[PDB]
Amino acid sequence: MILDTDYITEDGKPVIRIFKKENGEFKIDYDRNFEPYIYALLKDDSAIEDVKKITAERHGTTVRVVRAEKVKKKFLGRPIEVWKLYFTHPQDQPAIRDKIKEHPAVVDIYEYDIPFAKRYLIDKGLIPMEGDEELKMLAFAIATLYHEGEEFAEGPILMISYADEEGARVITWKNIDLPYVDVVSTEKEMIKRFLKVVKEKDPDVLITYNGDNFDFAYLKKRSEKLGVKFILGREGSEPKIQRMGDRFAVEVKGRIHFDLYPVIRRTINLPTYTLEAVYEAIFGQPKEKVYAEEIAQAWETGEGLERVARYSMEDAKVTYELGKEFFPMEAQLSRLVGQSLWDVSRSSTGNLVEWFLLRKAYERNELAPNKPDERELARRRESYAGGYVKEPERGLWENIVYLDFRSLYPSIIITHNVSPDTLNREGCEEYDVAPQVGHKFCKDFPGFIPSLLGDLLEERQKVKKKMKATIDPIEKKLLDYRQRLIKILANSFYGYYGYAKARWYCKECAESVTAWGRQYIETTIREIEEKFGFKVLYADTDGFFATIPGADAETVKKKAKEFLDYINAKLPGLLELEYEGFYKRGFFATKKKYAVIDEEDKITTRGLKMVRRDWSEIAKETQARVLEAILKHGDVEEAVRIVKEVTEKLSKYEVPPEQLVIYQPIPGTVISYIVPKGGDRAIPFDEFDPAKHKYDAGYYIENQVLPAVERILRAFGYRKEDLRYQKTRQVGLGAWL
DNA sequence: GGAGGGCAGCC
DNA sequence: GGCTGCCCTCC
Repeated sequence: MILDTDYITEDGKPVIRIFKKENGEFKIDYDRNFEPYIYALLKDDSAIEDVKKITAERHGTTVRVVRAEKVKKKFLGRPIEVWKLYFTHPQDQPAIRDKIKEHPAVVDIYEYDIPFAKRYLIDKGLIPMEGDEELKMLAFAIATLYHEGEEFAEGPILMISYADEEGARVITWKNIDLPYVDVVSTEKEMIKRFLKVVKEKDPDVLITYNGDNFDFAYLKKRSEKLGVKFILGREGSEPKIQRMGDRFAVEVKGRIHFDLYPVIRRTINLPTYTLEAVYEAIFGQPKEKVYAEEIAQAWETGEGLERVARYSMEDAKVTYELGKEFFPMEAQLSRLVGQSLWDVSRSSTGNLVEWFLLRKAYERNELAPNKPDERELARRRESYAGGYVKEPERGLWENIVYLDFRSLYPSIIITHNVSPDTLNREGCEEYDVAPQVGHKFCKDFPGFIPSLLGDLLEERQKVKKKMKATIDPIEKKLLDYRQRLIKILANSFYGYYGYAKARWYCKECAESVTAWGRQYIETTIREIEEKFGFKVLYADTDGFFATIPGADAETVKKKAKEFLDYINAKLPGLLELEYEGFYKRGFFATKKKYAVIDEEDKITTRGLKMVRRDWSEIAKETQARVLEAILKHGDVEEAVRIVKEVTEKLSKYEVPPEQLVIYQPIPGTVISYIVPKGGDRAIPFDEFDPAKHKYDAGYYIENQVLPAVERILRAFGYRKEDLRYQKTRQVGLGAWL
């Protein structure tokens, strides 16, 4: 199985190294015959003799063009004859490409910025992470001595922990009577001991949590300070540090440095990305955090070191567990895109699509367009119109169905052949015209991107069907990941079209997809209203909520199924409307803000409860009470009385202070405070005394309860003044009113 | 009074 | 370092 590729230079010549793992043994294959190249479009074939003599200089030695050969490729569907220019070394390309481009007879140059090792995988048709080879993995973590105003790695590494199938162990230079702790004499000996473990275990994968920007950098500075050659690589090399924009990334030659931090950052959405929060969300099990202060205090006092060593052990243990959970998915992503797991795990959506397209382009003899220059990039900053959002019909509705399109944007791209190579093509026999924007797309030949997108959707169906027949639960999980990743990649094509740095960028394509989307959703709405008598309550981008005001629950379901059969017979190509769900009740307050409930009493809220900007228990409790009264009881006037009851109790100081605590996640803990009657007046709840102090009733009414509930009750016509404690009316003659 | 945070839609 | 639409808050 192919792990990764790179190149070394031997006597000025590039040598590709292919790192492989076959039959449980590590192998390095060498290729000294891969020639780097660039394409050049000339306005005259006679000019090739002038461009062959173009020279540049790379570190004293003269850079020259080895040889040139005329090649026929496709560029934007149309055939193109371009000159394939060969070079001795890949580093010759950045040195000479500008001199070649500036030549008068050169119209343009192409594929001049593609990394040599990645160009090799594509050109040779090699796919990394292919096969059933089982990789040996090892996770590791470090604990350090931290002091507030000191430089990076000024304090020593206190402990180094590691974990695999054999379990988790901790290496330290202090006596700890724990079964999993290995004691050495010094920090220098601890680092040397860690190196021996990695060498003896010889793992194919090194798993870290933020090892790209902390662990490796800390180990490097300490090994330099102590005089230890940090040889982690399979060929005796030290970890190589690279720049990824504003941050860093670390390679370990011969192995795969799998940093879980950038992976989990993309895959899962969490409020915080501490190792503790991540583990608790993925495995549902708690993990205690031991802060830098506690670690430093324990090491200096020499007391409480059991707790520190256990935290160190758990760090390696959970990092191995998480690595075991995310690596197989990243392995399938690597195999799908066709690039190393190291790169795919650190790449964003735009880069993943681009690498996929670059490989496909080579397979189809398609000349790839260049990345945009600074001038062209500034031309691509202009935006376009997106999805359709209907202003909701206010009020409480009963028996609601949600209908939506299955893969609307990929379906549009395939159905209408939306692509830069089909856009306004001359001599069209058949074309589809995008509404509003008016862009014409030829249908005579399959467009490059729609063709690939169709193959992806077809391949996904072939893997969904293979899942049903696979008994092996490990293989079924692997197929599940491949299937999921194909859907993710397919849904990235639309965004890629409007991505200014994309090689295959096409604003006309991007806005045509959204224009067609707006047409299909609006056409479907007027169709269900005029021909089936439905009321469309709300709609957002590719779906809508509809109902028949005075109809039975079974009647609305029947009519919805009949409508689905009707419009699906009219829809072109891959476009298809789906049932999605039925809801007993629902209210649509404003665009992006609504709430519905199914027949099982499950409530779904969007744009309302989601607002987690410092909310007291009293505001959360009454919002839930309001939501329940409206959706489960269907009683809007009861929800009003609840708010009036709560504001009256708050104004008369009858609400206990425990229900007034506000939680704010900020050194890195949740602060619990209360607002008093005396705007920077807030105090921690621990110091609040009901016998000595009074809370701000006005604040909890006007800034807590009312804002949270008004956003819901505004849909029914209630203002903020319709919910406060209006107080008893002045009855009798004594009042004189 | 703008700018922009943070959300919904991308089952 | 995939797209836009929109309600609401801070400045």
